Order: sequence, then C-alpha cells, then structure tokens
Amino acid sequence: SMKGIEKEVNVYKSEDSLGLTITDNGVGYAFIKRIKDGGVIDSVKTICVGDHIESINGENIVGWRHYDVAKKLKELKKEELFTMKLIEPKKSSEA
Amino acid sequence: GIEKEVNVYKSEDSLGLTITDNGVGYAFIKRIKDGGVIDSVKTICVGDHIESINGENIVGWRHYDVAKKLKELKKEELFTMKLIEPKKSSEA
Amino acid sequence: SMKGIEKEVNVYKSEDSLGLTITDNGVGYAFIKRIKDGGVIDSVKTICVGDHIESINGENIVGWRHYDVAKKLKELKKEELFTMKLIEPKKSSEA
Repeated sequence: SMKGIEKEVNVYKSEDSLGLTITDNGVGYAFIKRIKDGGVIDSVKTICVGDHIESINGENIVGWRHYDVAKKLKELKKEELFTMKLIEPKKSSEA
Repeated sequence: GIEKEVNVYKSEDSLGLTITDNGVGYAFIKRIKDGGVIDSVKTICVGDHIESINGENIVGWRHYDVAKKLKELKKEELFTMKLIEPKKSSEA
Repeated sequence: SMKGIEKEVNVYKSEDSLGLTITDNGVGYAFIKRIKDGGVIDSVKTICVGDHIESINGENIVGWRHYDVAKKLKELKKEELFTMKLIEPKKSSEA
C-alpha cells in the first residue's frame, strides 16, 4: 500500500540469539528497533529497522506486546527455519 | 484474539459506520448506524478493530485513512474484512 | 522471564471494591488496564496502569485469565491486608 509494503522472510535460527531488539507503540504490531551487527538477522538484508512483525510461522501476532513477541522468538528451536510476515513502512511517496 | 471474517455488499454510498482510534493507530468501530448496510451484518460489532480490507493490511492506519479506503470501495460490490474482537476485561 | 522492574506491594482492602480493571494476553500475566480515581488502588501510587500481576498473597498467577484473577481479588476478605508481586515492563526486548 502507500503506507507500507508486505514482505515474507525465511530465517535459519543458527544461534541462541537472533540479534535484534523489539519494541511497540502500545497498539499495533511490535516492530524492530535495532538489528545487531554480525547477527543472524543482520545477514538477512530484506529485514529492516522499522519493520512491523505481522506473524511468526503463520501465527498472527496482532496485538501482542513486544516482550511476548520476543519470548516467542526465543522459544523457537535452534537449528530450524522459521518464517515471518513483515510490513515495511514506506519512507517516501511518488506523485 | 477472536478473529472474524465478513463479506459486505456496498449497496449505498454510505456504509453507516463511524471509525475511531486512540491517537496512535489501529482503528475500530465507534458507532453503527441503525438501518444501514453494516447494521444488517450482525457479526460486525461496536468495538471491533479492523485488521484488513480486501486483504490489504491496515493495522496502524489512523481512522481517517481507514475511512478513506472504505469510501473509495466501488458501489454495488462485495468486499471482505477481517475484524479482531476487543479483549474482555473483568473488574475488581 | 517475564523481565523488568519487580515490585512488592501491600494493600488494605477497606471497601467491597478495589477500584481497578484487569485484562490479559489470551493465556496470562493479566495486567492493569484502568485505575479508578479515588479508589483503594489509586491511593497506592507504586501501582500503575500497565503493571502485570505476577502473584497474589504469594500464589503464582502467571497463566490465570483476567476473570479468574478478578474473582480472586473480589473474594479476598474485607478489612484485611493482602500482598501482590507486580512487574513493570521494559520499553524494549532483546531476542
């Protein structure tokens, strides 16, 4: 849409830690506040600071708080692929 | 929480609902007008949050942007929505 | 797990009603949605909107739904102290 673009990403959780920080506005979806240099998420370049997380492995996380979302990410099994749907806010608009 | 899907036929210019939010985003239904199109679709309720319109995600849109999209939908056509019910809160 | 500033509070249940509204995430760690002006909870200023209730009189309620929690609070005897452990969440979460 004019407000944001939906992306899908596959990520392999090779390590205990994925290397990101999650926050929210109190209301919508949680979103990515930081990506740690040299971590797993940093290697997947379609994921960006500002991206809102819409789902994890097909589970809708609408209205989960950031800590619940991070808890879920921590609980994912090591050495397994997982998927996410993200919305990337548009920073610019054409006319 | 409880997610619902609904189909609605936009027969009139006006659907007969009022959309609000709490200043930041994630719009919900404030009013449903008696005898309008939305009133006849009883699975839609005051308080329901609108997650999407025709598959387009709108969580984090402000109420005016949401109402704009609804106004822009073509007359005499079915559209769909996914709605999220408001979370239940008991007092103590 | 859950992470953040943990607080302990004593509250005297002087009235039938404590003056708070409770809600939750779909399974548990219910939290405080509203505090009623001029009620018992309002007078105890270490308690805030957004605080998650970890326990009541030492009984763990991680994973009770909001109605079960409110029932418990309603059932506490009038004119008696009770205690609670609460947790004030952080602004961000690492994964």
